[PDB]
Amino acid sequence: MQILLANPRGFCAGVDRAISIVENALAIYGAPIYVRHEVVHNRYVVDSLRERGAIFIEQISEVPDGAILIFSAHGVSQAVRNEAKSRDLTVFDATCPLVTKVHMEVARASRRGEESILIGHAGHPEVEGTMGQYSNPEGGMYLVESPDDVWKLTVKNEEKLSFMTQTTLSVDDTSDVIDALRKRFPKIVGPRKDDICYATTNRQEAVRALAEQAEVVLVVGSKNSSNSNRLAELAQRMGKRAFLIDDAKDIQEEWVKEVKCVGVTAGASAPDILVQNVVARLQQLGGGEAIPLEGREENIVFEVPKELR
Amino acid sequence: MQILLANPRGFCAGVDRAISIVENALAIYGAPIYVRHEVVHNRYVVDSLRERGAIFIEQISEVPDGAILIFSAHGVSQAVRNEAKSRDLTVFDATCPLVTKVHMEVARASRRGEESILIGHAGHPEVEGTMGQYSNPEGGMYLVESPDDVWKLTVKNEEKLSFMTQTTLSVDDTSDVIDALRKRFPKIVGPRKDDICYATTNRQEAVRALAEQAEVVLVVGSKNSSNSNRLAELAQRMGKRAFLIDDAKDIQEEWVKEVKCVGVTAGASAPDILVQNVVARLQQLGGGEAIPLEGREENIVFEVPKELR
Ligand code: F3S
Ligand code: F3S
Repeated sequence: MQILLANPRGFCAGVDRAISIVENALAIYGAPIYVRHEVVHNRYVVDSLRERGAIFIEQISEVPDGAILIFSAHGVSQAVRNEAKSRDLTVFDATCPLVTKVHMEVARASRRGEESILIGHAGHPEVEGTMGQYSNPEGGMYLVESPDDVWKLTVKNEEKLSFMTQTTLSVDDTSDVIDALRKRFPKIVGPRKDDICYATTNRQEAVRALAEQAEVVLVVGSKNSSNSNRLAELAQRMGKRAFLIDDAKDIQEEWVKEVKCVGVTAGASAPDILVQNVVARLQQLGGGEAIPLEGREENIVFEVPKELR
Repeated sequence: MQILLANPRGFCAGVDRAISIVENALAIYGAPIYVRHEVVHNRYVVDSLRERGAIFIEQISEVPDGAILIFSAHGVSQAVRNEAKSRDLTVFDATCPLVTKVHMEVARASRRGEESILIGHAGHPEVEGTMGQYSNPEGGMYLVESPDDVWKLTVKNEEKLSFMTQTTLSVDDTSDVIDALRKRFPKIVGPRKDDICYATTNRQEAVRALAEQAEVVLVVGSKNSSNSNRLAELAQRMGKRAFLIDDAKDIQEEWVKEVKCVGVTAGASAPDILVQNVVARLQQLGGGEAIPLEGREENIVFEVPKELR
């Protein structure tokens, strides 16, 4: 059984920075260090940080004065940001720069009183944070998830409208939504394409190439990871059997029994160590040496704040 | 006399990467190493590298077969790139990712036979490289440097038009040019704002703050450094005497004689040691301890290609 590895895969620049922010805060100031929401959507990472003394909370009000607080890589609303600022707390923002970029544009539109449309999935923390950047009553901030939502959307002034997107969406599906947006609102303004980050675009591209060769595709990632779900979804839609798994232990023998080529990849929040064990498990199940596919090189890095190096 | 230091200033991610690419190539392959155009626009860096075995050329026909060639941070045209590919040469690309991003958009428009307009300064290597990404006779690639250029430009089909910009332009002036573009071509499409990179935006914002306090501003950077010139220009427009200098030796006493507050900054391609020597000279001229102004903390880093680690 041939084992193929997608490339690129795993850690993106934002996740690497976010994790290091928590680790370094712990190393430099010791436990406890409070984090609002899972720093990244990966069970393994969250469990490890918790075992090292990190305390994940849901509301800032749960954090004691004088403590250290970290915002997750997914970003937060202005209300959350302002609340933390007024509190007697030391705050370290692990929001990925690529999300902050979108935030700024939403705040800009809110400032001008012009309506904005966000393409994203309801309930996701990034969507919560991004829409949480808009607060001008005269304008408006709407969420659409599909062409259907666009078809049924109504706004105040279609002449002054702009759109933004979540960073981890399906490249293919988002294209459909944007097409509907421009057909419905010809004067809508946005970026040259969308706000899907380089990591999401690259990983979907890599899984596309993987799926072309593999019968089965294993995606290392947690259930609450948007980008990870998109990778498994892409493989499945290409006609291959795909499984989202947190670790090698989730692998069932029947999944790969008699399979000649199995592909493995990882969402932006899954550590390489997890992939290594997946490979090891597949090997004790008949797999040979893992073969890395050729892929787009990524060279972006986001440094942790100077105070935490 | 008080000495203030702008923040941020100096090295950007693209310059640091480009220099490292040349240094690593020299270490790995030894001298000589050819580089198309000054790797970055800084005399100090270029002189040193040249002494280390790097040979800077403008045309590929200047490079011998079997040699190693590296494209500068500013980027190159598709014509130059293909001429390099056809020739017997080992090629490495130090083009800054933020320039490549613009290239890809120009290439897209070219393939579609749709016209594009570049906002930039004629003759600059980046402009030649970016415009050199367009090669479709049906469409068009036009360069505009000011609103006046816009007011006199005519295109084949303004219904299918887009724009791009040089990465090192004056933020203020570019705004004026874009305002003109949209007024003359209401259907023109572009990025949300422009293609001016984070480093240029940040250094201009930083010099703006510096100039509000300093009577005289010294900008460390070479004469051919586009972004460096923009920094001195901004200060001058604010009514402050500003000088673009390569090193401490260029400082004339009359410039700071009897001046109570002198500010110092540096273009994106100027090494920090140059700034340190400038401060040393100002202290000899009566200046006290250098005081860094508070500023936007930059965290972007671009890694060198794996083949040059
Ligand atoms: S927006 Fe940021 S943290 Fe990762 S998947 Fe994309 S880089
Ligand atoms: S485009 Fe690239 S090399 Fe420096 S000034 Fe801007 S980052």
